[PDB]
Amino acid sequence: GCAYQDVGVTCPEQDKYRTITGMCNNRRSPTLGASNRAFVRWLPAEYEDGFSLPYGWTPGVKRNGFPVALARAVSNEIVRFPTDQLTPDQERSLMFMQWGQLLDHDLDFTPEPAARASFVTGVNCETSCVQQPPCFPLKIPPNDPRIKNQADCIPFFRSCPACPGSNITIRNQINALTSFVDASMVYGSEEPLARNLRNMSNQLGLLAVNQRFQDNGRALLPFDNLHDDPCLLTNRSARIPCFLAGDTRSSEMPELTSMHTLLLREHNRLATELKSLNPRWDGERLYQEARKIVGAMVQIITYRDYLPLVLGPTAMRKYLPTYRSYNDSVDPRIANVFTNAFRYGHTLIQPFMFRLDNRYQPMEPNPRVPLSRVFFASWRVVLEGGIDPILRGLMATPAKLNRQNQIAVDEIRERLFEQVMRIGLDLPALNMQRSRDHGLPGYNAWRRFCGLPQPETVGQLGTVLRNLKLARKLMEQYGTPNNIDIWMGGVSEPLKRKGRVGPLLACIIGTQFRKLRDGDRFWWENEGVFSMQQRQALAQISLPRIICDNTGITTVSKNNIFMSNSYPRDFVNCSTLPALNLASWREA
Ligand SMILES: *[C@@H]1O[C@H](CO)[C@@H](O[C@@H]2O[C@H](CO)[C@@H](O[C@@H]3O[C@H](CO[C@H]4O[C@H](CO)[C@@H](O)[C@H](O)[C@@H]4O)[C@@H](O)[C@H](O[C@H]4O[C@H](CO)[C@@H](O)[C@H](O)[C@@H]4O)[C@@H]3O)[C@H](O)[C@H]2NC(C)=O)[C@H](O)[C@H]1NC(C)=O
Ligand code: HEM
Ligand SMILES: *[C@@H]1O[C@H](CO)[C@@H](O[C@@H]2O[C@H](CO)[C@@H](O)[C@H](O)[C@H]2NC(C)=O)[C@H](O)[C@H]1NC(C)=O
Ligand SMILES: *[C@@H]1O[C@H](CO)[C@@H](O[C@@H]2O[C@H](CO)[C@@H](O)[C@H](O)[C@H]2NC(C)=O)[C@H](O)[C@H]1NC(C)=O
Ligand SMILES: *[C@@H]1O[C@H](CO)[C@@H](O)[C@H](O)[C@H]1NC(C)=O
Ligand SMILES: *[C@@H]1O[C@H](CO)[C@@H](O)[C@H](O)[C@H]1NC(C)=O
Ligand SMILES: [Ca+2]
Ligand SMILES: [Cl-]
Ligand SMILES: [Cl-]
Ligand SMILES: [Cl-]
Ligand SMILES: [Cl-]
Ligand SMILES: [Cl-]
Repeated sequence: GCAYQDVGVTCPEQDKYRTITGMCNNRRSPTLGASNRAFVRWLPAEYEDGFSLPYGWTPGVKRNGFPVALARAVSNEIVRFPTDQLTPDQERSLMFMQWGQLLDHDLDFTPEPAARASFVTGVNCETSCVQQPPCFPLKIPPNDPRIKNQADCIPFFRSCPACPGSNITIRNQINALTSFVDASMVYGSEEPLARNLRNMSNQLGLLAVNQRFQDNGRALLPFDNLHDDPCLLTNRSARIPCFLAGDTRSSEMPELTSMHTLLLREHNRLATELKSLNPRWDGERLYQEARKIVGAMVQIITYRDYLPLVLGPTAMRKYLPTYRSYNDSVDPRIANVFTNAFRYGHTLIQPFMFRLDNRYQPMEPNPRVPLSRVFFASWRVVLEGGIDPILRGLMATPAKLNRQNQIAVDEIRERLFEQVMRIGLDLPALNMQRSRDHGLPGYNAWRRFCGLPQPETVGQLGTVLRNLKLARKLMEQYGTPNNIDIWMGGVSEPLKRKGRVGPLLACIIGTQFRKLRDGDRFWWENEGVFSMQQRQALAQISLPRIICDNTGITTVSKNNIFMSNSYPRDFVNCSTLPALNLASWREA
C-alpha cells in the first residue's frame, strides 16, 4: 500500500474490458481505483500522537480538550434500545438493507491481521485483552448490561497499515477491492482469485459452481478453503465451509450469500445466451461480455433504484446530478471516511432472517431465525431450502427504520458473531473504535467539510438533531460535538425527506458515488462502452427480473424493489416482466 508502487505502469493503447484489479481505468494515473492500495483521505488523519496511535489508546490523553468516550459506553447509552419496540419501515423492504451490504462489498474491504498471524506479533487479539499492537481491544464500562467483568473486553484488531515501516508518513489503511462499481464482489479484485472463480474446464465462459450441492437443480457458490473457517463453527455436525466468491464476506449472512448466488447464476445465464447468439465467441469473450453486463446491472440498480432511496430527492440533485461525461481528473478512490459512513446500513438490520415459501407464507418449521444464529451459517443455504425462501423474505418484509431512540438492534449490538467468537461483539461499538483506528476526524470536522453548521453547545446540537434529548445524551458521553465519532453522529441526524440518512451522511455518500461514476472510464453510459442499442436494452433490467430469471420464484416485487415490501399488494407474476433482450450483442 505504498503510493510509489506501480507508478510506472503503462496502459494498453486500446482495451475492451475492465481489468480485474482496476488498474488502467484511468490511463493517465493507472493506479487510481486499483485494488490493494491506500484509501484516499478527504481530511487529514487525526491520531493521538499525530502519526498512528488512535484516540483512546493512552490513558488520560484527551481529544479536542475532552476525555475519549469508551465506544462500548456510547453504544450502551445511545444505541441500545428494547427490541420489542422496533419500528418497521413502511416504505423500504429488507432488500434495501441487503443491497447496501452487497454494494459495500463491491467498494471496500479493509484488511486486518489474522489471528493465525499472531505468532508473528505476540498477542492474539481474539483471546487476550492486552492492548499491544495490532490489538486495540474495546474496554468494558461499569454497569454494562451484558459484560459484568470489567477485565474482559471486546476483541479488536487494528486495520493493516498502508506501507508499514515508513517512519515519515501518517498511518493510512488499505482497500483490498476495486473502488469502481464493477461487480468485483462477483469476479474478484485480484487476478489469481478471479481465475479460481472461473470454470476453466470448457470454453463456455462460466463462473465455477458448487460441486457437492445444488439448490433445487440450480447452482450454488463453490466452497472456499480457509484456515480457521468460521462457517464450520456454526453447525458443527454439518461442517459446511464458507463459500468462495469475489469478496471474502459472502457467507457472513445467508441473505448476502443469496445475493451473491443470484449474480453467479445471472453471469452463467448471460454467458449461455451469448454463446447461442455468437457461437464463435471463445470462453474468454463470453466471460468478459457477461461480466460487463453484470457490472452494468449493478450500476443501474445502484444509481437508478437504490441511491435515490438512500439520499432522498434534494440530496440526489445536489450530490448526484445527471451524468454528463467521464472525466479523468476525478479521483475514483474510496475515501477512508466512506468505509465508516456507509455503515449507516447497520441501522436497517432486523433481528431475524425470514424465510417465506412459494405462497409467500412463513416457511415451516422455522420461518424466522435470530440473526445471531445465521452469521457464517452457510449450512442454512445448503441444508434449509436454498436461496428462494430467503429472497422472498427480503422482498416481502420491511427494513428496520432508523429512529433516534432506536438506532441498532441487540442482535448486532450484543450478539454479533456469537457462535464463532469467544464473546458476542457489538457492531456499533466496533464502528466507533474503527473510526478511531483509522484516524477519522470527528463529527464537526465532517460537518465543516460538507458545508454544514458545526454545533458547539448542547442547545446547538439539539437544534441540528431536532432532538434535545439525544443531544444531551451525546454531550454527556462525548463532552463536545467535535468528538462525536462519525458513524454515531451521522446516524443520529434526522432523516432527509424520502431518504434514510441525514444531511451529513447524504453529503459523504453522495459525494463518494458521484466520484465513482464520473471517474469511471467504464461507466455503462460513457460513450463507446455500450452501443446505443445495448444501452436501451440495459435500461430494461431490474432486480425483480434477475430474480425471475435465476430462481424458482415466479411472483416478485413491483418496481422499486427497495420500496415495495408488502405482499400481495406490491407483487406481480414474473411473466409480466420482459427479460433483457441481448439481440444487439449479436456479431455477424
Ligand atoms: C463447468 O461447467 C460444466 C458445464 O456447465 C459443469 O458441468 C455440470 O456440472 C453440474 C453440477 O455438478 C452437473 O450436475 C449433476 O449431474 C449429475 C449427473 O450427471 C450426469 O448427467 C448430466 C446430464 O443431465 C451430464 O451432463 C453429466 O456429465 C452426468 O453424466 C446429477 O447426478 C447431479 O444431481 C445430483 O447432485 C446434486 C448436487 O450436485 C443434487 O442436488 C441432486 O439432488 C442429485 O443428487 C447434478 O445434477 C452437470 O451434469 C454438469 N454438466 C455437464 C454438461 O458437464 C461443471 O460442473 C462446471 N465446473 C465447475 C467447477 O463449475
Ligand atoms: C448481515 C448484515 C451485516 C453484518 C453481519 C455486518 C457486519 C460488519 C462487520 C463485522 C464489519 C466490520 C466491523 C469492524 O470494524 O471491526 C462491517 C463493516 C462494514 N459494513 Fe456492515 N454488516 C452488515 C450489513 C451492512 C450493511 C446493510 C451495510 C451498508 C448499507 C454495511 C456496510 C459496511 C461497510 C462499508 C463496512 C466497512 C467495510 C470495509 O472493510 O471497508 N454493512 N460490517
Ligand atoms: C445442523 O445441521 C443438521 C443437518 O441438517 C441438522 O439436522 C437435521 O435436523 C432436522 C430437524 O431436526 C432433521 O429433520 C434432520 O433429519 C437432521 N439431519 C441430520 C443429518 O441430523 C441440525 O439440526 C443442525 N444443528 C444445529 C445446531 O443447527
Ligand atoms: C474535467 O474536469 C476538470 C475539473 O473541473 C475540468 O477543468 C476545469 O474546467 C473549468 C472550465 O473550463 C475551469 O474553470 C477550471 O479551472 C478547470 N479546473 C481544473 C482543475 O483544471 C476539465 O475541463 C474537465 N474536462 C472536460 C473535458 O470537461
Ligand atoms: C524506521 O525506524 C526504525 C526504528 O528507528 C529503523 O530501524 C528503520 O530503519 C527506519 N526506516 C527507515 C526507512 O528509515
Ligand atoms: C404466471 O403467468 C403464466 C403465464 O400466463 C401462467 O401460466 C402462470 O400460471 C402464472 N403464475 C401465477 C403464480 O400467477
Ligand atoms: Ca469494485
Ligand atoms: Cl477520509
Ligand atoms: Cl497495528
Ligand atoms: Cl465446491
Ligand atoms: Cl429520543
Ligand atoms: Cl414464488
